Formats: sequence, structure tokens, C-alpha cells
Amino acid sequence: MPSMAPVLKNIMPAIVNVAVQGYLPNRKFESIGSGVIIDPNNGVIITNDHVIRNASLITVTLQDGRRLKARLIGGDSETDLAVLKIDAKNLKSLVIGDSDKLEVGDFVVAIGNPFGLSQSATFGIVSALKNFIQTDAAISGGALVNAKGELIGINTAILVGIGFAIPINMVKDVAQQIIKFGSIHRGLMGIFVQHLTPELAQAMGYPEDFQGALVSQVNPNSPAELAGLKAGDIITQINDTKITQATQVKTTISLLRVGSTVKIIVERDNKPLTLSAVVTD
Amino acid sequence: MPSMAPVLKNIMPAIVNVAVQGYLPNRKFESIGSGVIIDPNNGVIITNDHVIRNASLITVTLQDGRRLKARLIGGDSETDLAVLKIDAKNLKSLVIGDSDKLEVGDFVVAIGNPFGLSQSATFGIVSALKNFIQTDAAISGGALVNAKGELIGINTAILVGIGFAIPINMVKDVAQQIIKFGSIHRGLMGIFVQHLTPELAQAMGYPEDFQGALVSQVNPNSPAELAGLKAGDIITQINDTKITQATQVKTTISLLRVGSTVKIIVERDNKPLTLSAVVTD
Amino acid sequence: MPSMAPVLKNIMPAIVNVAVQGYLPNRKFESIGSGVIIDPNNGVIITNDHVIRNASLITVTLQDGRRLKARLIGGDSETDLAVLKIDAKNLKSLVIGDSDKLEVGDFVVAIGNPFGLSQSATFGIVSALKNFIQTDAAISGGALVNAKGELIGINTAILVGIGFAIPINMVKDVAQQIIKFGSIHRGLMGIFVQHLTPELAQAMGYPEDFQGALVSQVNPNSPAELAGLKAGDIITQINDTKITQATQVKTTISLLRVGSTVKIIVERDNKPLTLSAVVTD
Repeated sequence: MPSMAPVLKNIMPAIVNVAVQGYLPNRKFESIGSGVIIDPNNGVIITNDHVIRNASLITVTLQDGRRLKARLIGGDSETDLAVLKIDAKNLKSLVIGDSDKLEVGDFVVAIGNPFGLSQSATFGIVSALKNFIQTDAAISGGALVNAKGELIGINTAILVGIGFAIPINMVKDVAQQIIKFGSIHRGLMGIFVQHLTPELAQAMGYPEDFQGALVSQVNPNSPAELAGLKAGDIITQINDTKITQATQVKTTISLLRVGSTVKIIVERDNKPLTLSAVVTD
Repeated sequence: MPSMAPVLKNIMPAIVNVAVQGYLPNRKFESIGSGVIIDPNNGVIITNDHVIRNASLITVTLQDGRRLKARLIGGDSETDLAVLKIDAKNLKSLVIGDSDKLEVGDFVVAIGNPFGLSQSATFGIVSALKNFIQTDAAISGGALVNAKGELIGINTAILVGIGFAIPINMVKDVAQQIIKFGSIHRGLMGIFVQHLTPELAQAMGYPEDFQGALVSQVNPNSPAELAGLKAGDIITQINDTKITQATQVKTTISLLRVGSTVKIIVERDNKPLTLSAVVTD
Repeated sequence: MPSMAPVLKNIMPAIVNVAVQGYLPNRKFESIGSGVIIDPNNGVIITNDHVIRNASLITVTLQDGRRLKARLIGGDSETDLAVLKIDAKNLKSLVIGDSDKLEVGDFVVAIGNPFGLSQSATFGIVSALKNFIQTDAAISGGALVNAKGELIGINTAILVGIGFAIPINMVKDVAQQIIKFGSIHRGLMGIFVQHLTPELAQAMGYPEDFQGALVSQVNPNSPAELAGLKAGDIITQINDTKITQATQVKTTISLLRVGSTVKIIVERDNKPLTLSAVVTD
């Protein structure tokens, strides 16, 4: 008589209810969702972008009951993710798997905490892997877990029998990014860029006066890594455009069609480099 | 290649289709549902309250085909349950489990008989245990069964991916209650009360002239059992109110807020007793 | 940690996307579905009737990517099935099971290819076997497969939690029929009839001038097989009606109520035969 309770038991402490006493910008509301703690030490919670939208107040009911004060570390509408910290003790966490293992047909359960007093679970499979995960489990900002009961995704209800989650890998990338900066910008060919602060600039033996976008992380098999591009590079110049702003790469790129051969001047180990690169529909 | 057919085979005889040739009170209708036989000897069927609502006629198609005459033993809108008896032979029944075992994540199948000629089955898990069972199996008055294929719930469609059932324990409580009386009233802190008939009154060595509500059954861990209250007690007096009516306890109680310290004079073994008790939101 | 990926891997080559550049009869459209290859040698694809409805163009994206030209071999609105051929090489196919094995409760996965670039999978069980298969897997013209990952059905979305498929047996019957003729007519008591062409007529040692409907295949336990009727018979005469047209059997039959004792003069091995037969509601 197989059952999913055995693993569910294990992975439900690390689920939190989330209430957002917010006003609606120039009428009150109370948006409420669920969330998940990925670091128990630094007490990091993840949740939906849209839940903490317009948040004046941010409160996290633990599973053991501890109603709490949360802090918006950061957001990512680009993937509806959102990072929070709660200052607290005796916090339990359960395992994170690796999305890269996800086959379709793999069994999952979507878990949440819609009412703070409690739990909630649905069942289906990985339906499709489009960067969405698709699933026939019913739907948010909660855990998605595999048949081993490992945290492999985070749930995001949007616009039926079609659940939708975000891989925990992609979700770790934005989080850890958002933690380390007012972060997560995303740009060309699966790369993550940040602002080259003076403090960074010089930290890397460069000058404070020096400028570019800072390639923070290049995701493998990205046309960027293909283009020869790595983390710690400083895009000085996409084509004719002097890149001295981090969000230029994007606005710059967006205004160029697919099948177009682009020249990124990166600045690595104190020397310029053109990089043969290519845009893709 | 695991499958649920093996147990389903076993537990489908005990499923019945139910047609209700009723009129609609001062236009005909024919409400139709499914039902389940819990006692094969006394030929007891359970079903939904709303199906037999306005029933002039009550007919039960067996699984083997025997269209039959049923009798409304009793109802319970309070939990949409409803108890019927069919006078008949060679009746088969399958196992009843224990709801108290139900973990969330546990696999279930919801079964029915919407067309009398036949069968119907859905799949999901125990989602939440609020006194509702929640489930992602699609939806009534039919069996819900565990992965061992045991009868653990009864289905009740109300007002999406959210099935809803009633635990077989709770369902046995009301049934066996309804059988033994024109029964099931429910009242304070998970207790069941009935009318102290003369016949009961004296049966318990009391007088016929004697009055109170008869505590018929106190459910464990109820604030009542906590309050010191047991089955066979006769609530003579909640607070200032002389309880000589069985439904007083309720109307009496309902008109008192939560966190309020209440005095039930019970009459046990021929002596009065105050009981320190407490209401709860 | 059981999972369905292992079998899904195996059975996804044989899934095709299907685009129908059609006009709408006296405005363009592009109806698009999924389909499945049942014969890899003759390159036979099956799909929905309604997808290729009004098809001016018929194109089949393979799973490996090969966009292709298809040909409408034939249709069957009577069961929404439709048969196509694509002229092509290196084509892979996965196993076909036998619907007759299908118990309710049996696990299935519904698979498709709604976007040609890709895959898509849902999960449920065989709910009911009415000649429809009912299922709680979400929904077309795609594979339905058992827990052994065998092709046991084909999907057909019509007019909620109620998927609907057509058994692969029934689906092989119409296909192989449609292949061998401008075929599939269906008629009395689970029999399949075709036009007695001269070429057939004489092929069976008969005359070219000779006429009747050709009983092409009598399905077992059909009242026809019960009526004494077999494949290769030539219904010369249902009752008073001279059957010399193949679709007469139908129009003939349809205009006769249930519980009526019918006389089919068949012509077998060059001799007439009345057959005692019976219609059924």
C-alpha cells in the first residue's frame, strides 16, 4: 500500500504560511500564500513575487505555529520568485534535489499552507519541461517534490489540469543572486549580470573609475558560454553601445533580431576581447 | 505495473446506484446518486442527505442489477450523511478501515455508480484533514478507499481539483446513532445527545418523570471528556438553563462566546455534578 | 521512488505533432493536434477526425523534428478516428497492448505533442468502460498507455476531471478497415460491412453481376455472431428490403425498434440462409 505520507511528514516543517497586510497604492487588502525555507541558518524563505506585491506588512506563520515578522530581501517578477528572511531559531529544513534529474512522467506532490492555525497536498507528474515545469498536480510559492520527496520545484499559479512550477536550480540561482545583491537582472543568452560597483571594481584589482556590466554568472551551454563568456567578465561594450550600465545589455539586446552576429567586448584579466556571439528565437 | 483494479474488483459489489423519484414541494424530479452498504446483514446503505431530500420514492439498483425498494432510516444534513435500509438477501460487503490512520499523501480512489444498468473510479491523495477529508480525486455518497482498498471515507460533493469526503469513523458514529434512534443531534464539545425518553429514563433505574438531555456519546479528547463528561450522563442543567430538552444544549451553547467558563450539571449514578467546562473558537 | 519516465522515454518517438493548414468552407485556419504511428513500415499515423476536418494541407512534425507531408487515408467520425500515411524512413514505433485486459483502477498516462519544436504527459486511471474508455487523466489523438507503458488507447477530447479514449483494439479494427478500403461503415449488432465490388464479388468465386452488402467482420459475442453471422457473408436481404447497398443495413436497421425479431438472408458458400436475429436498446 505505497503512500506519500512518509516523505510528506518529513518535508512539511519547512512550509510556511505567508500573510501580506498591504495597502493598494493610490484600499487595504490581505494577500496570503505559502512559502518555503531553503536556508534554515540564515532563515531564508522563498515565495511568490505577487504575494508580497504592495506589502506594508509581511508575516510568516510557521508550521509549529510561530507567527513571525519577515523581511523582503528581494524579488523576481521575471520568474515570479521572491526572497525573504525571517530572524529566528530552531528552524528545520528538508532536502533539495536537482531539477536537472527531472524526467517527465516522474511523480510529484505539490504542498502548501493556505490557512495559518493547516497543511495541503496534491498529486500528479512532471508533464512537460518547456523555463517552466508543467504538471497535472493542482495549484503556490509552495514546495514541489519528487517521488523521493525531495524539493525539486517551487509553485507559481498563473492565468484545467495544468500546474506550473519553477525548477529549484533556477530558483537557487535567483535567490543566491538576490541575497548577494539587490540582484537578479538576467540578460543575454542565459547570463546574469550585475552593476559593477566601485567596491567590486577595485575588489577585483581594477580601478574605481572603471566601468562596464559585470557578468555575474554564465549558465552552461548558453550561447554566451558558447560565445566565450564567463562569470567575472565585465562587458565593456556590446557592439557600438558603450556598456557602462548593467541593464543596457538587455535593452541593447532586445532591440536586435534573431540570427544576428553580435560583438561583446568583455574585459577579462585586464585585457579587451571581442566575442563572436549569436541571438536566437 | 501496479494497479488499483485488484482491490477495486473486491470493493465494487457493495456499491449501489440510488434513484429518488421525488416531487418538489409546493414539479417532479429524479435526483440520483450512489451509495454504500456498510452492514450487509441488516442491509444498511449510506448515501448523501441531499439525494433523498424530497424523496417520495427511493430505489436502489444493486451492482448485480437487483433494482430495489429502500427505506429512509435517517439523515444528517449537519454532515450531509443519510442512512437507509433495503430488505434483501445474498448481500456482499467489503472492508471498512479506520480514518484515524489517514495521513495526507495517502493514496485514495473515489468510487461510484452514476448509471444503473455502470461503475466509476477516480484517483488522488488525502490532501488535507481540516471535520472534512480533502482530496485531489474527482467528484458522491460513494466509497473513498485507501491504497489497501479499505473503506476509509464517504464522498460529498459541495459548491477545481478539490474532492471532499467524510471519515468512515465519523460516518459510523452518525449511522449507528441514527439506527438506534430518530437520532444524531450533536451539541457541545464533540458530544452526541439524545432525548431522555421515559423508556430510557427508567431503563437506567431512573424515574419516568425525570428529565434532562441524555449524553449519548462523548468523543475522546473533546472538551466535554476534558470537562469530565461521559456517555450515559443526563445533562440536567447547563448553567441557569434547566435542560429538559435535548436540543437546548445546542441553542443554549450557540448563544455563548468562546473562552467562556460553563457549568454543566450532569446527573450520574443518581447524584448531581457541576462540571468545569470551556467553549472554543 | 517509482516513476513513469522510464516507459515514457520508450514510447515518445512514436508521437507526432499534426498541423492542418485548412480553409473553412464557403476564412483560413490552422487546426493542430497530436497523433501516433501504429505501423512504422507503411508509416501509418492515427489521429482525430476533427483535426483533419477541412484539411487543405496536412503536415506531421516528428519527435526528432522532421516536419513532413501526410496523406489522409481515411476517417471515422462515428468514433472520431482518422487514418493517415506519411512516406518516410527510420521510423520508430512502440508497443501496442490489448484493451480487453483493461480493468478500471489501472494506471494510465495520456501523452501528446501540442507544440512542434515539445512533449506532454498526464496521469490518472481507467475510470469506467461504458464504446468509450473513461479516465481522470487530463486532455488528443495521442497515446493512452498502461502502467506497463503499452499503447492501450487513443485520446479524443469531447464537450471536469473526465478524460476519454478509444480502445486500441477498436482503433485497430477501423484503421485496418480504412486501410483495406474506403472503409469503415459499421452496422448491425457489432458488424462491419463494406460494398461488394465486382472485383470482390468474383474474387470469391461469385459473379460480377451479383449483389449484397459484404459482411467484412463480425465482432465476437455480437448478436450477429449470435445470429449466426460471419465475415465474408453477403447480406442479400434484411427482411423485405433487398440489400444491394452497403449502407442499407444501417438505414434499414435504424428504422426498427428494440426487441424485434429480424430476418437476414445472408449468402454463404453459394447458398441462401435466413438468420434469426434480434435488435437491442
